[PDB]
Amino acid sequence: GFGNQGGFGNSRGGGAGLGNNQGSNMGGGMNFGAFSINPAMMAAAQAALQSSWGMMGMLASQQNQSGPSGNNQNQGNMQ
Amino acid sequence: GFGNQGGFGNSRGGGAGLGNNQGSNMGGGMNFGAFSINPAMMAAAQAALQSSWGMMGMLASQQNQSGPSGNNQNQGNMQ
Amino acid sequence: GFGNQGGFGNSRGGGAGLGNNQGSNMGGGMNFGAFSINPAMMAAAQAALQSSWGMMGMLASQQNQSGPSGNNQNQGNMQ
Amino acid sequence: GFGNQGGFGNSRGGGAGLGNNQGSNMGGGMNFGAFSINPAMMAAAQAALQSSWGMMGMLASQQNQSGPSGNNQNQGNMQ
Repeated sequence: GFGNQGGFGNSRGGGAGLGNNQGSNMGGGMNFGAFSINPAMMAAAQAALQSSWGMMGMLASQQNQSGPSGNNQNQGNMQ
Repeated sequence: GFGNQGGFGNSRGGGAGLGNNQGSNMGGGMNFGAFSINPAMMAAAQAALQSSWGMMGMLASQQNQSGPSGNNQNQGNMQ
Repeated sequence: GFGNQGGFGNSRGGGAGLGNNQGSNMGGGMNFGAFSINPAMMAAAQAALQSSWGMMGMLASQQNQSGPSGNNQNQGNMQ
Repeated sequence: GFGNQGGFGNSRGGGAGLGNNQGSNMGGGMNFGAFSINPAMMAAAQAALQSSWGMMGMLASQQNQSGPSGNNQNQGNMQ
């Protein structure tokens, strides 16, 4: 058949199984100064910046796309 | 058949199984100064910047794309 | 068949199995000064900057792409 | 068949199996001074900067690409 026949046996830990997320904290965070230009930051990445990715089985035909994001201008602006 | 026939046997640890994430912390964080230009940061990476990637089985035909992001300008701007 | 027939036998450790992530910490973090230009940082990398990548089985046909990101300018800007 | 028939036998260690990541710490971090230009840092690397890469089986046809990132200028900018 198609899909999954494998169980996940008994457990005792907090946050156990698939894709669980427990006590994330971003700190100072993210900070972009005036007139900074940053396109395509993690566009179509898989497990990036403090992240977790696990799989058991079949992964056929993955194309995740992010189109053009260049060509941006700040011209003659004041303060 | 197609997919997964392999179980995940009994466990005792916190945060066990597939892709779990426990106590991430970004610290100072991310900081971009005024007029800094940084395109395609981790565009289409796989497991980058403090990240975890595990797989058991078949991975056929993966093309994750991020299009053009160059050609950006800051011209004659003041303060 | 297609995919995975191999189980993950019983365990006792915290954070065991596939792609788990436990106690990451970014410290000072990331810091870009004024007028610094840095395109394609870890564009289409696989396991880069304190990262973990494990696989058991078949990996056929992987092309993860990140398009042009050059040609950026800061001209005559003040403060 | 296609994929994986090999199990991962019973274990006792914390953080055992595939691609697990435990107690990473970036320290001082990363620090770019004003008017520093650094394109293609770890563009399409495999296991770079304190990283771990393990595989058991078949790896056929891997082309991960990162396009042009040169030609950047800082001209006549003040402070």
